[PDB]
Amino acid sequence: GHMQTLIFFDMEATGLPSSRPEVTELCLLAVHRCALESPPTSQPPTVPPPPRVVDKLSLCVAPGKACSPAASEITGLSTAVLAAHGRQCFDDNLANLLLAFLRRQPQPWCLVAHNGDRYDFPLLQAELAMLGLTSALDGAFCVDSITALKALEKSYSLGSIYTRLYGQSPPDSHTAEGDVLALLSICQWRPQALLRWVDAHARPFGTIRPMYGV
Amino acid sequence: GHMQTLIFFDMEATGLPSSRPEVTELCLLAVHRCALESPPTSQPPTVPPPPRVVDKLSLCVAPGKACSPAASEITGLSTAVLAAHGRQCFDDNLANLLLAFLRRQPQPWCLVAHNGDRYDFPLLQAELAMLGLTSALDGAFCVDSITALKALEKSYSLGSIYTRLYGQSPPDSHTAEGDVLALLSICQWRPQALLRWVDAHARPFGTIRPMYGV
Ligand SMILES: O=C(O)c1ccc(CN(Cc2cccc(Cl)c2Cl)C(=O)c2cc(F)cc(F)c2)cn1
Ligand SMILES: O=C(O)c1ccc(CN(Cc2cccc(Cl)c2Cl)C(=O)c2cc(F)cc(F)c2)cn1
Ligand SMILES: [Mg+2]
Ligand SMILES: [Mg+2]
Repeated sequence: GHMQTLIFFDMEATGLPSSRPEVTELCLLAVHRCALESPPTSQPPTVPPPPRVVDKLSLCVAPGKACSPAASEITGLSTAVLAAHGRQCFDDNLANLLLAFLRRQPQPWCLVAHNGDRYDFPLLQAELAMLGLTSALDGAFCVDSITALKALEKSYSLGSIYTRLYGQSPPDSHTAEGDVLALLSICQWRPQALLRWVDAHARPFGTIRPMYGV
Repeated sequence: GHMQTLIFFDMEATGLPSSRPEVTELCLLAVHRCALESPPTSQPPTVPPPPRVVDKLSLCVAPGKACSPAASEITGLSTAVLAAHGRQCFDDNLANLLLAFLRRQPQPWCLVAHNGDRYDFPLLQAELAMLGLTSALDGAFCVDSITALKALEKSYSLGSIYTRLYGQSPPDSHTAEGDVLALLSICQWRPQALLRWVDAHARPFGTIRPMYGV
């Protein structure tokens, strides 16, 4: 069936996959398909505005180890600073919060993340597995927006794509939320085509293996 | 004791208090006291940037009745449009989501809302009461930012204050999240003074009577 909600998704972590990383930040931006299929008329901006009606969750997370120097430089986060801000680890309460947020969205749900198959999807699955919650998102679907945007269309970095589409760099905000918002803008460029591709290629989230095990 | 998290808070509703309104949108922006007491140095913008580390939740809610014409004009929401986007009502799952979000923040917690004593605080209490969750936020504190900003310092509308402080209008975004972000900016103008006032005047949320009953 047709996806009813696209949940644009990006996470920050302590390092790249080969480091056995942990989540430091996540952003979920849930957009109803109607915002892409049937956007309201206006009486012509370079970049489409976000829909008026969206659900957004952006959370920082205390990892169980230090971020690498390279990770801190690109994400703007460090374990020490997260601790100063009283952040809690990836725990049961966080999993419940994520599920409660997702349950506010009409199903089927599709997570959309840029290079999601390499980064966000396996890391989320690994974090859930460490809590013993291996099937918590079996009901979700997912797509990788790099796969989608390649098929619809070079560098396929988010910034490269955005610049090619809108003739300007995206906002200067090196955060999970900034990345989600820029991805949404890209997905609104040709929204009906994007949505058709997602509906045709959405994959069950349960097919995503965890990045790592115990 | 000193408040550890300030949660900037704004809601939209179907109408003004005298209409027996229901929530249509909410935004909670949780900021650790350290972001106000001990902001990092930089090597001088007109408006302070938001802290790198924040938690944000912005949700739309299906009310059980129509929004008034006046409400729709100022909020940009209507019950019909919320329904088209598949929004769910203010229910147990929403209350649990709010509590799970708040539980990620170090206590004591203080909600900060502009004219909160008139709008946001009694309406939140009314919504919780309708679910039979009358004590769910007894552990929280709250302050009304109009009271705070008057004491620290004319029109005390958010826009009027922002313009007086920063010499320019706030961003054009008539949303709960836009209002929270502008309130945060105002609170960052003299952050140590603001935080001292909040610590001295925070009130238990349980002292807030619901806007209305059954
Ligand atoms: O195009 C994208 O959206 C994108 C690009 C890269 C990353 C990887 N990064 C950032 C990062 C880049 C460079 C060097 C370091 Cl050291 C890092 Cl740490 C993570 O934060 C990241 C890592 C993961 F393994 C799982 C994950 F979800 C997130 C995430 N997304
Ligand atoms: O300064 C502020 O932040 C502010 C100012 C006004 C309102 C009231 N409004 C907006 C509104 C303004 C004008 C006319 C209509 Cl008809 C409306 Cl409907 C609500 O949305 C509102 C109503 C409530 F009763 C409880 C609440 F939480 C929210 C909220 N906040
Ligand atoms: Mg990413
Ligand atoms: Mg308000």
